[PDB]
Amino acid sequence: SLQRIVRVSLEHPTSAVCVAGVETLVDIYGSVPEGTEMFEVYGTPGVDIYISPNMERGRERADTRRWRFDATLEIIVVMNSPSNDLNDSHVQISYHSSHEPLPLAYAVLYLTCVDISLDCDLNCEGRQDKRQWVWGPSGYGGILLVNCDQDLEDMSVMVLRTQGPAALFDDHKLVLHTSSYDAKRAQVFHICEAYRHVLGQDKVSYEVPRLHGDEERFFVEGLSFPDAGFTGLISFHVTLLDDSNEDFSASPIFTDTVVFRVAPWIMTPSTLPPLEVYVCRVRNNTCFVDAVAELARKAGCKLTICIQDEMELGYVQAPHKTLPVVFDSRILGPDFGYVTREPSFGNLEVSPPVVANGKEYPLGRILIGGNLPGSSGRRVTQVVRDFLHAQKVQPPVELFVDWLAVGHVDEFLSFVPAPDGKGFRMLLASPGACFKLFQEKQKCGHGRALLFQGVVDDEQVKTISINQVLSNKDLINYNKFVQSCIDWNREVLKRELGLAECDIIDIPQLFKTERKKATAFFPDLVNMLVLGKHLGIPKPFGPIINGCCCLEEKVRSLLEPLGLHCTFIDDFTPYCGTNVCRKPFSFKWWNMVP
Amino acid sequence: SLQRIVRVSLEHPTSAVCVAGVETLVDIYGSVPEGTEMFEVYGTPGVDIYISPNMERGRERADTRRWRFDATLEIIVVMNSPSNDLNDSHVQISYHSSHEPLPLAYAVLYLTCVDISLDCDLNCEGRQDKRQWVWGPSGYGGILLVNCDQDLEDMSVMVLRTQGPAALFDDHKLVLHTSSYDAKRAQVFHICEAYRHVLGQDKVSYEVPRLHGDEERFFVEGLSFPDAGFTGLISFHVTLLDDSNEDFSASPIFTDTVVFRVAPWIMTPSTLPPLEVYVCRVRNNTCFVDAVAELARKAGCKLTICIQDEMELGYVQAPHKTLPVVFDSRILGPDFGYVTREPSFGNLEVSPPVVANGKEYPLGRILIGGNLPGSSGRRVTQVVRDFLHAQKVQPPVELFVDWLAVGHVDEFLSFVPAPDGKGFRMLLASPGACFKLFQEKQKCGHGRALLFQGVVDDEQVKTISINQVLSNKDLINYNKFVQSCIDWNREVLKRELGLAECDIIDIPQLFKTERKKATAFFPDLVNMLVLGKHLGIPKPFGPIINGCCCLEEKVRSLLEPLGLHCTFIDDFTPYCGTNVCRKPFSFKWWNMVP
Repeated sequence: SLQRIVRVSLEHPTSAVCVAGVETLVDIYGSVPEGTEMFEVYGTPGVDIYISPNMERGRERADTRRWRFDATLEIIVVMNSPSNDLNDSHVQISYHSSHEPLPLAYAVLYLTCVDISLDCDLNCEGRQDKRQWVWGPSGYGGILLVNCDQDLEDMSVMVLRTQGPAALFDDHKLVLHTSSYDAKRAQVFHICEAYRHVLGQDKVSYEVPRLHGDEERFFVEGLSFPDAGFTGLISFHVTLLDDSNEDFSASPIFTDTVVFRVAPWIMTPSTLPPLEVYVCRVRNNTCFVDAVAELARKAGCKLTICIQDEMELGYVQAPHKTLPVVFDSRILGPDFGYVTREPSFGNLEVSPPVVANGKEYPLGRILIGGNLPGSSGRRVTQVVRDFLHAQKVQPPVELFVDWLAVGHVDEFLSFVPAPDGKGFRMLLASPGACFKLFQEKQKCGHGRALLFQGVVDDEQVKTISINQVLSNKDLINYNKFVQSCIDWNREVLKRELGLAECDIIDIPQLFKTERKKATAFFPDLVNMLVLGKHLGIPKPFGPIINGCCCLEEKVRSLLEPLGLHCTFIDDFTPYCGTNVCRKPFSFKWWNMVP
Repeated sequence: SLQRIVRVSLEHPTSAVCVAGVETLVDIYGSVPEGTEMFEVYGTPGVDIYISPNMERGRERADTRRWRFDATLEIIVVMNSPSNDLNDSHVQISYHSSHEPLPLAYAVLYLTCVDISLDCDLNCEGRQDKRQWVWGPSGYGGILLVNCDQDLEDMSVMVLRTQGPAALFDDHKLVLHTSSYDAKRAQVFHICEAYRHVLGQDKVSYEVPRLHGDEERFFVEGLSFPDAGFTGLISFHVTLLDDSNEDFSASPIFTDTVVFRVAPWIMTPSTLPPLEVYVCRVRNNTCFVDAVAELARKAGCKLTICIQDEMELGYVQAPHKTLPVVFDSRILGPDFGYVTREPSFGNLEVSPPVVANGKEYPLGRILIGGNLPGSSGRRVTQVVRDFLHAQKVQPPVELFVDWLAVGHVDEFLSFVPAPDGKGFRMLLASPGACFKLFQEKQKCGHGRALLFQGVVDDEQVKTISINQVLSNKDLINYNKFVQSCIDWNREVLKRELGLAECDIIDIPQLFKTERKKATAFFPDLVNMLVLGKHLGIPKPFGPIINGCCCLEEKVRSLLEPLGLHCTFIDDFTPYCGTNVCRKPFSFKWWNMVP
């Protein structure tokens, strides 16, 4: 870089304000004396004086010798140290002729150095520039955590450094201002019950008292997540204004900016480590809550309370803290946030970190269960997907779920830790894996094995044999249909998540029809609970061969090789929902480069 | 890239639809015969059959020999040519054992190839990819021209290519769909009084009749420019849906997309060639309209009509046509468009093509006359700047105009053609250039020269001499103030427009005070009309030395060297506005890479 032109007169002295480190360039207002041929420049000790050709970029110290007068030359004055008193430094230019021993004329410029800096804390990824927000491993910006759609220890502090003569500000004003747009989505408090609401919704500008010496503290709070019309960027400026020309108008001296970005909302994948599990109270299903308790104690801690698929759990994060957030449509509350968008799929849908089509998704991708084109009803896209695309960090992919009676993505999809490959496996429900399994068992002579023999060990509940299933032509054809439905999604996922067949495990799962749409013929295996290396799998109640549920043995043969532990939980045995909280990524969202 | 999984059965044949060029991959539903060791694949002539390892990327033709059975292998079937009739082609897989001479079992898949393509016209900059919108010299997208905030020859045509058996579409449906968001800002007509409004504001989906044979034409019209909440992108999709499983649900086969971008609004710089000039009728100022007519005939054509600064003139452009557009707050109309944003500076403000801070601005930058921080009033930023930033193509810079009574950017700023350097010069009003000039004339003995001697040659209107001006201390100090005001803007422009001093010309201009704010002491020279190499300059009525307005002679000495022709027009002599239309850039906006 920033430069500034201050113009001096031969007739009388000039008075000016230097901002610490900014280059003031000094020109003359009007003409230079008669017969001028040379000039000298001189300054008090703290004033750095340079010359430069106005074409070339370099600078040279000027106070040491006498220069041939060239209009093309530039005088540049900088002051790095604030002034103690007004006009305690000065610059003198003298013009000279070879004939006349003495200066033709003097031009004197008294200066007052003030240091003004508006600042936050960004990051040291590529420390050192402009006031904008740089994504990436070599970028920088301020972060704002949004709490809601003491009061805030999760607040973002803003500091104004003002060093210089006190009296300077009898005459000069410090404005803190923002945009109307930026004001609607953020608010600032000045420290200065004690914290005073200076910049806010109607409030756009604010004269700074300078009630607290050298530095003036502020606390910023972001009120809105990035929406369809909001990029998540908030700028604040400070401006030094000159209001000494009582007859003239007020004029700007200097401006500084700080740019904040609102932290996006990030979904947690069922491959992240678990922290706490939300289970909704069941007077009826004691044993199931016991089993989930045992699982949690197998992995971590588990809280229970009087739905789960009604809301989603994610997090926001800044360098200082990460904050759990809940997306909805009343709360836990302590150490929690809330996001609500009002205009109902709501279910759990996010992938692990992946690489696809050259692009890289370090935080994974959000899987939105779509609604088939040309359909009267809308299922998930209730243009909150607005909000999810606006997050920018987990680009979503649409999936095909219209064929299910319920229509949840987790009904046929699961992501599980893997010790090799890409570190995870994708589990897909597969009627056809079950078909193959039943045929293999049939050819071994176990065609008479009875599904639902554990369920109907004591309460007769319509058992079926492998043979009866395999020869029910209608059931087989319907399951071929839903297998093809799942195939479509499989190929979509394989594309958008750059997955290979070797990364995918087909889980034997049958289906039947409720109102011409898919439901689970036997408990949906893939509707897992994934807590690190421990799995809460709906016990299938499949055919008992040699006193074992061959379905369970299959799932084990598939998953135990990967170090997983399969605990088959009795979800369907007795005639609310399930959800969990997870620790964030090791990866930091601001290091992504969309 | 796209792939698709079609599953076949040993029990009975399978029927499927191939989209032309898409890879169908063929697997078996359930298990493979007993003792299977080998397999062969075969197809009718138009069916290309390949094998691939599911790990590796290559493909190999498969119909020529007998393969060792490996579950890891992939069968891939493609059909590049549409089918004449249903199921007129097929694929047969046979499984084999070394012991048994004959195929253990067959799996047969009858196919119907249909070619479905949704298409527009993008560009041949880097022809050849994905359906998205690529900026740059090696990019592509569809363009939509917005006419308003026969019916349209400036319409964007959309084509659906459907080749294949007619009967196929008794059973299968073609949906044309868009987003609700995209629907609000665009509408489509199907040809198909004759053109039928199929996709529109409430309309999101549309079954395609196929009333017109192989290809179905559509005409798209963009209704909204890119705003704060609109990026200018509009996507349309076609989807082939299978609705033959009357008992099951409908399922997707294939989807295609075409992406349009709304063309931004581009301001025309006063260095572009002129086309037509808008002059508002003046019963009083005959001679001035005569003079502007003479200027236009010096350069081009000029129309006159019964303000100019009330609106702005720009253009939108697509590969087929460019359309003049007028931004407002009734019209010319034929070959014209209109943009209006409702919630008043309105004046003329745009720079020429420039390079700054590494970034490149091929179409120039928009100069927004800002309002000083913390001021009750808003002058230009009435959050239509929303709209101007949203255009994305001419990033705007804020300037300081609060010191003027009127406050127009053109009051002190002008861009003029230059034959060298950067091809243009920036002209700035400069009290100080005038100061220097008056001093030089004073030292030559012409201190008695009378300003306003032409104006007051016959009507005595308070003439001033050079000497009287120079010694009016108050006037000089005020003009030093406004010179510093202009200095600030000069440095801003020099930064944001990467300009050098050698690119700037200071034009001698004095000022006086109207209600503590700047107005022209003598007619504002820099408030030019720039028509190619011809200039309509307010005649200054400056001091007559040797029967010449020394101000005019100065302006000539500055501008004539650059090939310019200065015609001093009598704007202020007798006791509405001015505007012009310009030919677009040679540069094309879609070749910029913001």
